[PDB]
Amino acid sequence: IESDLERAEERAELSEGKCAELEEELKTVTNNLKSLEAQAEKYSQKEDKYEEEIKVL
Amino acid sequence: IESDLERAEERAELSEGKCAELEEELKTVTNNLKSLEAQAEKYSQKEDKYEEEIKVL
Repeated sequence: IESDLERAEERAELSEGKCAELEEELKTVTNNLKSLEAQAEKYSQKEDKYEEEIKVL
Repeated sequence: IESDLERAEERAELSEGKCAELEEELKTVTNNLKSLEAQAEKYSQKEDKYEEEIKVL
Protein backbone atom coordinates (compact mmCIF):
# COMPACT_ATOMS: atom_id res chain seq x y z
CA ILE A 1 0.00 0.00 0.00
CA GLU A 2 2.83 2.41 0.84
CA SER A 3 4.52 1.86 -2.52
CA ASP A 4 1.23 2.38 -4.36
CA LEU A 5 0.55 5.61 -2.45
CA GLU A 6 3.98 6.99 -3.34
CA ARG A 7 3.48 6.21 -7.03
CA ALA A 8 0.02 7.81 -7.02
CA GLU A 9 1.31 11.03 -5.47
CA GLU A 10 4.12 11.23 -8.03
CA ARG A 11 1.55 10.80 -10.81
CA ALA A 12 -0.52 13.64 -9.34
CA GLU A 13 2.50 15.96 -9.29
CA LEU A 14 3.26 15.18 -12.94
CA SER A 15 -0.35 15.88 -13.91
CA GLU A 16 -0.27 19.22 -12.09
CA GLY A 17 2.84 20.27 -14.00
CA LYS A 18 1.18 19.34 -17.29
CA CYS A 19 -1.90 21.36 -16.33
CA ALA A 20 0.21 24.46 -15.63
CA GLU A 21 1.89 24.18 -19.03
CA LEU A 22 -1.50 23.77 -20.72
CA GLU A 23 -2.78 26.92 -19.00
CA GLU A 24 0.18 28.87 -20.38
CA GLU A 25 -0.44 27.58 -23.91
CA LEU A 26 -4.16 28.39 -23.73
CA LYS A 27 -3.59 31.99 -22.67
CA THR A 28 -0.98 32.58 -25.38
CA VAL A 29 -3.19 31.18 -28.14
CA THR A 30 -6.17 33.19 -26.86
CA ASN A 31 -4.18 36.42 -27.18
CA ASN A 32 -3.07 35.51 -30.70
CA LEU A 33 -6.65 34.73 -31.71
CA LYS A 34 -7.87 38.12 -30.45
CA SER A 35 -5.15 39.90 -32.44
CA LEU A 36 -6.10 38.06 -35.62
CA GLU A 37 -9.80 38.82 -35.05
CA ALA A 38 -8.97 42.53 -34.99
CA GLN A 39 -6.91 42.09 -38.17
CA ALA A 40 -9.84 40.37 -39.90
CA GLU A 41 -12.17 43.19 -38.89
CA LYS A 42 -9.79 45.65 -40.55
CA TYR A 43 -9.84 43.42 -43.65
CA SER A 44 -13.65 43.57 -43.65
CA GLN A 45 -13.69 47.37 -43.50
CA LYS A 46 -11.20 47.60 -46.37
CA GLU A 47 -13.36 45.27 -48.46
CA ASP A 48 -16.48 47.33 -47.75
CA LYS A 49 -14.81 50.53 -48.94
CA TYR A 50 -13.42 48.86 -52.06
CA GLU A 51 -16.84 47.43 -52.93
CA GLU A 52 -18.48 50.85 -52.60
CA GLU A 53 -15.87 52.47 -54.84
CA ILE A 54 -16.27 49.68 -57.42
CA LYS A 55 -20.02 50.29 -57.51
CA VAL A 56 -19.52 54.03 -58.01
CA LEU A 57 -17.03 53.51 -60.84
CA ILE B 1 -1.53 4.55 4.85
CA GLU B 2 -4.69 3.34 3.07
CA SER B 3 -6.43 6.66 3.73
CA ASP B 4 -3.32 8.45 2.45
CA LEU B 5 -3.43 6.35 -0.74
CA GLU B 6 -7.09 7.22 -1.30
CA ARG B 7 -6.31 10.93 -0.98
CA ALA B 8 -3.42 10.65 -3.43
CA GLU B 9 -5.64 8.83 -5.93
CA GLU B 10 -8.39 11.44 -5.81
CA ARG B 11 -5.89 14.30 -6.21
CA ALA B 12 -4.37 12.59 -9.26
CA GLU B 13 -7.83 12.04 -10.76
CA LEU B 14 -8.76 15.71 -10.38
CA SER B 15 -5.48 16.85 -11.91
CA GLU B 16 -5.94 14.55 -14.91
CA GLY B 17 -9.47 15.82 -15.46
CA LYS B 18 -8.31 19.43 -15.49
CA CYS B 19 -5.50 18.46 -17.88
CA ALA B 20 -7.98 16.88 -20.30
CA GLU B 21 -10.20 19.96 -20.22
CA LEU B 22 -7.25 22.24 -20.95
CA GLU B 23 -6.23 20.00 -23.85
CA GLU B 24 -9.70 20.30 -25.38
CA GLU B 25 -9.72 24.09 -24.99
CA LEU B 26 -6.29 24.48 -26.59
CA LYS B 27 -7.33 22.25 -29.50
CA THR B 28 -10.43 24.35 -30.18
CA VAL B 29 -8.66 27.71 -30.01
CA THR B 30 -5.76 26.53 -32.19
CA ASN B 31 -8.23 25.37 -34.83
CA ASN B 32 -9.83 28.82 -34.70
CA LEU B 33 -6.43 30.45 -35.18
CA LYS B 34 -5.65 28.28 -38.21
CA SER B 35 -8.99 29.09 -39.84
CA LEU B 36 -8.60 32.82 -39.22
CA GLU B 37 -5.08 32.82 -40.67
CA ALA B 38 -6.31 31.16 -43.87
CA GLN B 39 -9.10 33.73 -44.09
CA ALA B 40 -6.62 36.59 -43.64
CA GLU B 41 -4.40 35.32 -46.47
CA LYS B 42 -7.40 35.07 -48.79
CA TYR B 43 -8.46 38.57 -47.72
CA SER B 44 -5.07 40.06 -48.61
CA GLN B 45 -5.31 38.47 -52.05
CA LYS B 46 -8.86 39.80 -52.49
CA GLU B 47 -7.76 43.29 -51.45
CA ASP B 48 -5.02 43.35 -54.08
CA LYS B 49 -7.51 42.16 -56.70
CA TYR B 50 -9.98 44.88 -55.70
CA GLU B 51 -7.35 47.61 -55.98
CA GLU B 52 -6.44 46.36 -59.46
CA GLU B 53 -10.12 46.45 -60.42
CA ILE B 54 -10.41 50.02 -59.11
CA LYS B 55 -7.46 51.14 -61.23
CA VAL B 56 -8.65 49.50 -64.45
CA LEU B 57 -12.23 50.72 -64.11
